[PDB]
Amino acid sequence: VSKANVPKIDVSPLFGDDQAAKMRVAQQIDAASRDTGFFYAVNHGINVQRLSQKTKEFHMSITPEEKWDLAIRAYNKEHQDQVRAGYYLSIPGKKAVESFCYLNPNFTPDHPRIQAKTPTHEVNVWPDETKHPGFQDFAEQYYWDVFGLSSALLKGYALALGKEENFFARHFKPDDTLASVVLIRYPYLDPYPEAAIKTAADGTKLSFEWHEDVSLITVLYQSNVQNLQVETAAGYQDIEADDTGYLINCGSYMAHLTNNYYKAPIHRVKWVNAERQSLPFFVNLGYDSVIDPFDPREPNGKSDREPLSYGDYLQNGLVSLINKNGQT
Ligand SMILES: CC(C)[C@@H](OC(=O)[C@H](CS)NC(=O)CCC[C@H](N)C(=O)O)C(=O)O
Ligand SMILES: [Fe+2]
Repeated sequence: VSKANVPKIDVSPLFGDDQAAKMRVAQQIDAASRDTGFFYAVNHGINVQRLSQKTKEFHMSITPEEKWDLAIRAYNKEHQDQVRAGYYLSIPGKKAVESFCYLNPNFTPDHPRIQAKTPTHEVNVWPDETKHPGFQDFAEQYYWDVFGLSSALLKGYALALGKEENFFARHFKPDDTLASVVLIRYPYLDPYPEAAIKTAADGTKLSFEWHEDVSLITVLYQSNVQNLQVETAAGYQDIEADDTGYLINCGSYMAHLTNNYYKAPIHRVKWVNAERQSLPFFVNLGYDSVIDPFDPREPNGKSDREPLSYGDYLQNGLVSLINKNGQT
């Protein structure tokens, strides 16, 4: 299997005020988005070793009792409000992966969207503080650290498409973003049950099948164990691991807005028998955010696609992904 072209881009100028330097970064983002659709953001400023250590401390100490008590509705019928946020249990002998998802920390009981019971907005659930000291505070601060990197990346994507730097970022706000963090644990298992291993049409053993992301962009930290593959014209190629950077790609909302100039790359997760972490941040806008679709390949920039509100896109996208590739 050939290695996919995944450039490392120094995104540090996107946090500053050197406009020329920002345009040179935007060009790199444009090139990577038009090629394989993936790049590693380096010089991003986030302490990813600490993220990995705090996540490991949580995954390895949470107990079965706590998992039921934090479980989403798919695993625990008592928790009807938990569609997105909470614990996603493994099923020994059948399903290896397990994870913990949380949303905007500003979705509190008094938030207007929580009061209106608007779909896709939920109040986060957390384990007991005495059992996981400092975890909630760490995780909430991580959300804001990765939100800040994502705002900087969105300035780069906007400039890359010929827009002003706040084109996307003006719709990505702390008070209403639907962005989520998922702390995924992929375990080492001896024996590794065959029921938890899927097989692609090309014979590749997988943990998660081909898909496009449900996001504007996806900002991912993963352990140093190679696992992702991206479909290109030359076939599926391996994305090398880099546990010092963030792997960035576009989701189908970006493909919609750009009339597929920046496609949402199709990718999948190979089966690897290794204890590792996959920690995505899905950059989602607000429920009512609507960006008018355009086409940077057309002289007048017009598109034959209709505006789609982010909330509608997200609710239906998450359900469709579960229908296609299974409840995680
Ligand atoms: C490919 C990486 C990102 C990861 O997959 C994933 O995270 C997969 C495919 S992108 N994503 C999802 O299942 C969507 C989770 C959405 C989250 N519950 C939310 O409510 O916002 C993996 O399996 O390692
Ligand atoms: Fe994905």
